[PDB]
Amino acid sequence: KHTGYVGLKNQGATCYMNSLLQTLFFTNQLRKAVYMMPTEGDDSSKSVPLALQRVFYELQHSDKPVGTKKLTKSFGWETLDSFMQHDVQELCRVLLDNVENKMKGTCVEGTIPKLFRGKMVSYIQCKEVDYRSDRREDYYDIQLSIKGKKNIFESFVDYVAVEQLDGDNKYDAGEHGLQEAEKGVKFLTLPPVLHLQLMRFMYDPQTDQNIKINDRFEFPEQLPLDEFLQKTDPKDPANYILHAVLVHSGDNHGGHYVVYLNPKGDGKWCKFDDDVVSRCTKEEAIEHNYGGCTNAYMLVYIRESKLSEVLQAVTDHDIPQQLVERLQEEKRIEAQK
Amino acid sequence: KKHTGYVGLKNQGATCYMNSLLQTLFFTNQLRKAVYMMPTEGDDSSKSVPLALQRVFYELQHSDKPVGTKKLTKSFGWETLDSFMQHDVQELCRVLLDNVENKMKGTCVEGTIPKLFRGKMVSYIQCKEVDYRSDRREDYYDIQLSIKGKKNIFESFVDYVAVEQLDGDNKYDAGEHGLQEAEKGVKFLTLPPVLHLQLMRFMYDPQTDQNIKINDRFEFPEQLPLDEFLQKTDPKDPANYILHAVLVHSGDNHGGHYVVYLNPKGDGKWCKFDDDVVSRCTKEEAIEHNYGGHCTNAYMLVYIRESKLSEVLQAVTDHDIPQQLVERLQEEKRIEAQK
Ligand SMILES: C[C@H](CC(=O)N1CCC(O)(Cn2cnc3cc(NC(=O)CCN4CCN(C)CC4)ccc3c2=O)CC1)c1ccccc1
Ligand SMILES: C[C@H](CC(=O)N1CCC(O)(Cn2cnc3cc(NC(=O)CCN4CCN(C)CC4)ccc3c2=O)CC1)c1ccccc1
Repeated sequence: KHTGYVGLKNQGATCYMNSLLQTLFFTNQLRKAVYMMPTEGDDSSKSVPLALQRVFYELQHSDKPVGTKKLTKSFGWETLDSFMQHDVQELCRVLLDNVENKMKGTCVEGTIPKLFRGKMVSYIQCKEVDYRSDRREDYYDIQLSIKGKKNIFESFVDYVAVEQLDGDNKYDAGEHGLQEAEKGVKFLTLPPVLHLQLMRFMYDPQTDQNIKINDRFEFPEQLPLDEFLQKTDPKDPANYILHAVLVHSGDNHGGHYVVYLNPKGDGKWCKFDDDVVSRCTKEEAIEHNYGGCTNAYMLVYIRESKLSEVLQAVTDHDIPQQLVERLQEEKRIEAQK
Repeated sequence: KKHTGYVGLKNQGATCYMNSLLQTLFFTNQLRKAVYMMPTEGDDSSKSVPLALQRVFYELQHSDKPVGTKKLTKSFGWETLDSFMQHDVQELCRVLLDNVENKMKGTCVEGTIPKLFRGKMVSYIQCKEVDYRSDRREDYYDIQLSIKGKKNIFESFVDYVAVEQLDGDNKYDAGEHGLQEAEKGVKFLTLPPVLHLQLMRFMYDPQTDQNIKINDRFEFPEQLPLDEFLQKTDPKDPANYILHAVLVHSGDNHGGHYVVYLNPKGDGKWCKFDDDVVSRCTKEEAIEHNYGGHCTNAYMLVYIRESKLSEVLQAVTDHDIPQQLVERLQEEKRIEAQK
């Protein structure tokens, strides 16, 4: 806590979890809303919302590394096997789903969509007849292809690349029969907080197993994404500011998991390595995780026009006395056990 | 809401200081955001002071034309000039704040108003020749500073905490000890993040048997260190305050001119709120030119604790208004627009 920030204990093999928790904790608007959830009546053990309020409260006050056994118990991932079976965004979704449901009907309903939800359109366009099918879709995160890609830009170019449906893969166009077509997707909106996973763990059919790609993949501290919007908005361009870099060293779940953050969004970075939080250079947080077996697998961008809102001050004023009293009693009981 | 980013309040009658206070409260962003959170879905559209204040704040934050207040004054019953001539500005503030504090009880944002505005003081009487003392802890949400014969805020605070001697024909009744020489005073224990200071310019004049406005020069600073006046300081959070708003009046009665000066972001970029007209102005016009000495002078100052500034003035946006609340207000503007 010589950085103002405290770490998370190393308790069992939980791989990416501690990295994701810091990331969410420093999404201040989220953190603040999580403190507003009415959990007074929740079972102290089965409730994921309460368990997240606890960890957040501990991260905001403890000068010692913060435990997470009650959190992993709440959603039932208590074994290394659980983490080996899910991608990081799947854990993220477990966490945000629980919290978003708990806020329905309250002061703070919709917080999760407001922060993380974006809109895109998937389409199929017939080339030789007049048939088009568009499908609007919501997304809370984006999976980016990196194999053969040098940087985030090429990755977005590829994401919106037009796929050709012909030969043996013609499109069933209904009344029109088998038809040559073009398929793709377009971004309609980007959310204030942009979760990008990098698809480094890829299936190798030879071994019938997944294999981490350690290839070099570059991402910027500043990400302009206007050129990937269907329509852009002057007075609110889609310029993004790197907030977190989730990093893995090695080739398997036995590897080393850390996250880098500039929590205030000011380019002053720290490395969160379970219980050890320490200042680092910008280069170590960014370019040194480009790869080429230490590298990033998930990046969090905040939209520049949103930075001051997503990262608003969250203080002890923001914790209902009721919550604080329950968390404090619970700690006293642990200290007694 | 074109030149400045901020919109005005209509001049709808003689509401005197009310528009000035509404702007002051509206730019207490932490309060605004909590006001939006209040559960007023079931409130009477016209008798609820809380709903009425969500309405004005919502209009102040979205409307491009100056904002009306008739539903608001009707909701707490101050519909004539007489209602304003009977109350000091802080009494109006307490009516608005108490209503919203009670409406927040039992909710996510219970305690917002004390958190923001409430400080702690201790008043005492101390016998000099016998071992007897009476202490009285009190909450306070605002402070009335004496200005008559005072040059600036600092001398007013010195006077506020001065020791009064009870002697001669004014000995304290010490009960079992009989009449006793004593001194009584007040000490600050804590100062709130948002400090409301009234200046006592409207003083009773013995002769005319009447209140008369005092236009004496009285200086107040952009940066206000108050640590001296605390019983116990805290090195990790000094009691340094930043000037946020200056409520001003010219003339000698309630038919005068009421204006408020703000730097809403706390960055020293000031605007003048003259009912419907909001305009950029110099720091000098907002501060030293309201010192007094025809012209407007200050009767109320709002300071914000420097350590608390980024919290009190946190961003509040349209996504801090519940969708249920927006549709109720929008459905209302549409009925108004239909006349
Ligand atoms: C060894 C550790 C394991 C680990 O700790 N993690 C956490 C990080 C981890 O989750 C990151 N990651 C990686 N590769 C992915 C591949 C996809 N693919 C798709 O989604 C398919 C897309 N298709 C949609 C359907 N369409 C019909 C066709 C297109 C998705 C997500 C990921 C993903 O989240 C991997 C596992 C390791 C590996 C590697 C790096 C860092 C640590
Ligand atoms: C003509 C207009 C009128 C007006 O529009 N206002 C609003 C602003 C207004 O309210 C500001 N204001 C607030 N509060 C006051 C409180 C006191 N004293 C106390 O209440 C403490 C009594 N204690 C003394 C010590 N004792 C041990 C215990 C009892 C005196 C004067 C003022 C005062 O002037 C005045 C009225 C006008 C006048 C003047 C200026 C600006 C406009």
